[PDB]
Amino acid sequence: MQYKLILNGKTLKGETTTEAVDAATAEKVFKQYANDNGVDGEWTYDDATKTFTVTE
Repeated sequence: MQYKLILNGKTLKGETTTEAVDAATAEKVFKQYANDNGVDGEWTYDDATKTFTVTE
């Protein structure tokens, strides 16, 4: 399934998507991606829209 991440970091902004077997797996992908790009923020996830957000 496609999952989406909305980025609202201090300097990293925009959107990315990933193909994952479940939301827990997508969460791990996105949190690793955010960490690796220096984003340390607050997270939401909406299971109806398959969308994660991270905000600094």
